[PDB]
Parts: sequence; C-alpha cells; structure tokens
Amino acid sequence: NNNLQRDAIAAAIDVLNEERVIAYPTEAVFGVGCDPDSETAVMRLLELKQRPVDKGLILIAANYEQLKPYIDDTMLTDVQRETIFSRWPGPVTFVFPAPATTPRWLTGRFDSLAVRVTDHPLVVALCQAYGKPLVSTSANLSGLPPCRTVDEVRAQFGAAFPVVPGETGGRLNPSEIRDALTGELFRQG
Repeated sequence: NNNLQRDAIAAAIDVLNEERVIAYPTEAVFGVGCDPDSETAVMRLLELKQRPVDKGLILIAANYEQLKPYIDDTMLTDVQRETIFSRWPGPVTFVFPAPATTPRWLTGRFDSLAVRVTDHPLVVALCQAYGKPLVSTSANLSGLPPCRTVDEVRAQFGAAFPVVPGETGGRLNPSEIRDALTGELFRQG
C-alpha cells in the first residue's frame, strides 16, 4: 500500500527530472510510458524509432480533466459521460479530431489523436500523481530485448522503483484504435 504509493510517486518525479521512459502497466502486454507534453518523448522516439513519430503512440489518461480541453466539447456530452462511464472505463483506444489550434508535433500525420482512459490499476496512482496522463509506448528498443515483467527491467537495470510491478491474465490484442469520428464496428458482413 504505502510502498506502492511511493513507487508511483518515484516514477513520476524521477522521469520528470530524469526525463526518459519507464515501465507502464498494460491491459494486454507489458509496455513503457513517459510524461506528456515533453521534448524527450518526441526526441527519444525519433531517436531509435524514426518512423512512428508521425503516427504518434497511444496516451493513457486517468482524469477527464485532460480529455475536456484535449478534444472539442461538442463530441463530449452528458450522454457521452454516462455511456463511457456505464460502458467500461475504456478497454479500446479511440481517435478524436484534435483541435487545429494545438501544435502538430504530437502527430504531424493527420488531424486525429488516439488516446485511452483507464481507472482501475496502478496507472491512476501514477497519472493522478503526476496530475496528468502518461504517454504509452511498446516495451522495445533498437535491438535490446523487451521487458516481460518488472522482474526483467530489474535484472536489466535494477529498477524496483521506477516501475509499476504487476501482472495480467493474458490476451491476444482485443485493444485497438478505432475511428472516433464514426465509431463503427469492424464487421460489415
């Protein structure tokens, strides 16, 4: 309990100052994340990745406080809250038409940003702590093995702090990125 709280806080402040990427819980396969609105994210991606920069990974939020000014308020409405709140917190990512006013280095590809909201794991504590989302990236590098579990990054770096220990049942990939513009299913028959 207390240790977990410290772990979340440690990751938030550490990355804030250290400016990098740390282990992030995933609703499917272990991944890593960082602090939104930061030069390190764009640079660290373009660094070893150099390609997905335009696509722009998926970001995880814990509070709607950041979904309210990050998307037009026309999409969002009392029924939307109820519906998203009454229909799972967010098991799938949706791409909303980000505002033109905002920069373009966040996607630079097209006017649509894929984001997801989750409220149940240690993610909140980490996001809530920072008071803002956590960018979500896949657990991989240029050629360095991934992080099957926190036991990995640990044997790998000795974290045991800048990490969010845990586990998951085991699923293929039910979480995807749908066009929030229509929200239509994949099947057409």
